[PDB]
Amino acid sequence: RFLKVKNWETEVVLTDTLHLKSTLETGCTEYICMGSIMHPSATKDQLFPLAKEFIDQYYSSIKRFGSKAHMERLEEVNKEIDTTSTYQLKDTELIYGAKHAWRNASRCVGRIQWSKLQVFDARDCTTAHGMFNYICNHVKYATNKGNLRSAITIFPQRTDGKHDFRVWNSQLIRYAGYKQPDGSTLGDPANVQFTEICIQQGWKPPRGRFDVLPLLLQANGNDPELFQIPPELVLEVPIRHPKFEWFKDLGLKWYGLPAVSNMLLEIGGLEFSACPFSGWYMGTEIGVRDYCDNSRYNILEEVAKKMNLDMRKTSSLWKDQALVEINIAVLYSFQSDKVTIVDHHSATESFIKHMENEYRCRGGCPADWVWIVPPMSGSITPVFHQEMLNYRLTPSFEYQPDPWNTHVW
Amino acid sequence: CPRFLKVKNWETEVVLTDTLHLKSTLETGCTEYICMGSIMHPDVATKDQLFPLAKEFIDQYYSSIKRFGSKAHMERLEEVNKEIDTTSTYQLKDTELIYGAKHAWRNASRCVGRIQWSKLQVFDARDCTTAHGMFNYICNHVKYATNKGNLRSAITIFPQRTDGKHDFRVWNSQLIRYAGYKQPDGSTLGDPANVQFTEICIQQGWKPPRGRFDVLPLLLQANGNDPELFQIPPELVLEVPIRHPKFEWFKDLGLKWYGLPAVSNMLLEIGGLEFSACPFSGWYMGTEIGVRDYCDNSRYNILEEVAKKMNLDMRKTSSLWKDQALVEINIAVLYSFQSDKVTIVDHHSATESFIKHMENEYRCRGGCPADWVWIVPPMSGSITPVFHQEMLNYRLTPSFEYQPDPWNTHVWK
Ligand code: HEM
Ligand code: HEM
Ligand SMILES: Cc1cc(N)nc(CCc2cc(CC[C@@H]3CCCN3C)cc(F)c2F)c1
Ligand SMILES: Cc1cc(N)nc(CCc2cc(CC[C@@H]3CCCN3C)cc(F)c2F)c1
Ligand SMILES: C[C@H](O)[C@H](O)[C@H]1CNc2nc(N)[nH]c(=O)c2N1
Ligand SMILES: C[C@H](O)[C@H](O)[C@H]1CNc2nc(N)[nH]c(=O)c2N1
Ligand SMILES: [Zn+2]
Repeated sequence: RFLKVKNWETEVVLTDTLHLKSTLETGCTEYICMGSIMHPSATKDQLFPLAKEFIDQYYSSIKRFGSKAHMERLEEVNKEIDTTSTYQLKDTELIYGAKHAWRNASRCVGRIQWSKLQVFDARDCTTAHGMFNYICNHVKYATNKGNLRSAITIFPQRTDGKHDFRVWNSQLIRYAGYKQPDGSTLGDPANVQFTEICIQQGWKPPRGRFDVLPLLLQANGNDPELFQIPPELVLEVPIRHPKFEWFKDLGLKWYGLPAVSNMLLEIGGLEFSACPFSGWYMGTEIGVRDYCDNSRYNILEEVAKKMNLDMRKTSSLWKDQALVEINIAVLYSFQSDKVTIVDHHSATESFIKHMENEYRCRGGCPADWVWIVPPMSGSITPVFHQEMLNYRLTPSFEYQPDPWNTHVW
Repeated sequence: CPRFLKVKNWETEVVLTDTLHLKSTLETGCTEYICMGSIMHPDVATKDQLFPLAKEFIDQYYSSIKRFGSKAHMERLEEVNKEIDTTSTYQLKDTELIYGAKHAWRNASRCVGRIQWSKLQVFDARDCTTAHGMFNYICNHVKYATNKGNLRSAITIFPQRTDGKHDFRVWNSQLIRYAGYKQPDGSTLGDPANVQFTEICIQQGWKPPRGRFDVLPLLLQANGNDPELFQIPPELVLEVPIRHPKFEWFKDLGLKWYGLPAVSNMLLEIGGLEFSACPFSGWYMGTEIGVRDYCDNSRYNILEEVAKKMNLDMRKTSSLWKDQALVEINIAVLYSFQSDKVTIVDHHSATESFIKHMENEYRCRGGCPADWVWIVPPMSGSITPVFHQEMLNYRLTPSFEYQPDPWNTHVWK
């Protein structure tokens, strides 16, 4: 049936028909909603219908459904799965599928950009050195001297599960984290464990507060290998405040390129377990989560110190004051260094415009409210007031298990 | 459905195990293929529908008092069954009414204040017959709950629905709200959210002061009759002028708010009985006023004026002038309430209390249904502990439910 979503601020009512096309589960039932669970719970016979559905929507997207080219592709794909237990996507299908996995990512507020995506085909890669070369070209292309460009690099698909290509880093660029003897943590505490895998594999840690981690790349199921991204390819921004001149003395920096490297791209039943993709940051990703999560850099006390705020009672909102100033600094710093960044007001507004577009031309837009609403100032952004329907469309980005939990050395 | 469901807290790594969801009774709106968790809203019971609903409730009540299967339990079941047989309804005992109201709060997945659920004063108003009598009961509620600023949570329960043509309803959505007036030029005076109800009040005879913070009259419907207007005695309406501890100019904005949040449009369901008039009240979390009431665009919408008095760059959104003003508005609200010794809770203490409450409920009860979309405060979400807490949402009974607006269904006499 048709379903209606309403924006309680504007009273706009959009009508969703696109959800009728889903078949993957969401995790919910009629009796329990799992909307805030972060991760709720092939063969030749599983593969062809998935392939058929994907080929069908591709040829339907270029408005040649049931065409001769369409019909031959179906048989081409049928014979190929038959004789080989898998198949290979055409270039056009690879690009279509990657853009549409982004389009369908319900947790991404940046999707108004979905059709501007540079797709790098790396399916001829065979070694970790080749992966490193492909990844360096990606980073260079996407960074573009601060004029960031969305990109994805796609390595060979899964075959038997024993020859997987994996980027073991969860993101291409991250800072190391170190367990200090006295119990505290230097660097990024989220990466203490991965840093120790790199140390244990031979990485010489500078043991600073913002050490860019090496790449750890696994090709064709082999043991992973370490590589250092050339530093001139790693663009970084010293964080300073437009009014508080003491802010630069905090010694804070961050990298310009957000690039998720641990997800699985599924297209037509094929699984690409190494598909690093990147865009540009929304300021709150750095200013709220990375810097102010209690389990991340956790800088709120320090900033509130220099601001000389009353920190004895929570109801002074000293944390909320320091939070806003930290996020002002991040936006100001990136903009002053001409590095692409978007504030959560502009991003959410664009996302509302995007939803409007997708409802008109596509009949819906899957969206996960829990993730779309920014982690600060929620209700002064328009998405807070926007009812959203969440559902799973394919091609898609999915989570997969960490490689250090399954790999036999 | 699986017997054990696990939720995780991603900041602390604490994993909790839920079995209470097996007792889920109503529908969420979600399916296996679509989640409706951000949808705001996703003729009486017959004898056959009523029997199992009542037994379910009575069994639960007698379990809670460690008398399950007792002689009193079997006798109460038999008496209730006979009453439904001969009268097609039944009456709750005072103990059962109190238990059911506290558990509807305890079950309210959208409420972050539930650590308090067992301290709820219940006023049995099932003997009320007229709107005047409703007015008396509501005044006593307001006075009791306000307590000169040392607020006490309370509920007043009017007679249950019979055939649906004799409903008791409070037409007000909340007991205390400010009027809103649409102007000929399209601007709005007062609270724009309340323009429709205000128009109804004026139509029913209310003389409007046409100010910015005019307390609305009560519009009260007894036994399905036409509703009648009453003015709450102003000495019973505690209000707080908003000032800022640092910014001397903040009081010059002329802002104030009422002290008592009292929801009066919900339906209380106990044992299949429907209490269509059950006003309940607690105390405010500051963000309800400082973020939503004051800074929602379609509400009082003061961010602009505060930012100007703060002399902020309002040309670029990336200056975060909105965020900066929003914080100071919420600082003023908490400061003004604490200075006047009116109970209020900030969003940091409320969410910490809720996490502790949720853990205890998981321990002692096997779960705690919670609606993350509502539990996370509307500002500074991720620096509160609920942001990082996975929650399962499901509908237990007794429950508070939404119901149609009474002007949309009432048959005028
Ligand atoms: C171009 C600018 C982009 C912006 C501003 C943006 C913004 C965001 C933000 C703020 C999140 C939440 C991330 C978190 O809290 O961990 C997110 C999630 C996500 N984004 Fe985008 N993004 C962009 C580009 C892209 C691209 C190019 C892709 C894929 C080709 C993508 C796919 C995703 C996915 C799959 C998620 C969910 C990841 C997860 O569930 O962990 N995004 N995005
Ligand atoms: C005693 C202190 C209390 C606090 C701090 C508190 C806090 C809150 C807050 C912040 C909300 C969200 C309101 C909104 O965003 O519109 C809420 C909702 C709710 N509360 Fe509580 N509350 C309290 C007492 C109560 C009581 C006494 C009851 C019932 C006996 C109750 C039942 C509910 C219900 C049913 C909702 C959902 C309302 C809806 O869906 O519109 N609360 N509470
Ligand atoms: C393409 C794109 C654009 C954009 N603007 N942002 C992103 C996300 C970037 C990102 C994510 C994470 C993981 C956060 C984990 C995952 C689940 C819980 N959370 C703690 C770590 C990072 F270092 C990072 F940069 C991607
Ligand atoms: C017992 C209790 C304690 C507490 N702390 N808060 C509350 C809520 C109080 C409350 C609710 C509403 C409804 C807001 C509507 C409903 C959905 C959309 N929203 C615009 C308006 C109010 F004026 C009000 F005071 C109740
Ligand atoms: C428990 C909850 O699902 C978890 O904290 C989510 C909440 N919303 C989020 N939203 C975004 N964008 N990113 C996140 O990591 C999270 N974390
Ligand atoms: C669309 C969305 O569901 C709606 O704006 C909700 C979001 N969460 C909320 N949370 C609370 N506490 N109160 C609300 O009114 C809302 N509104
Ligand atoms: Zn759901």
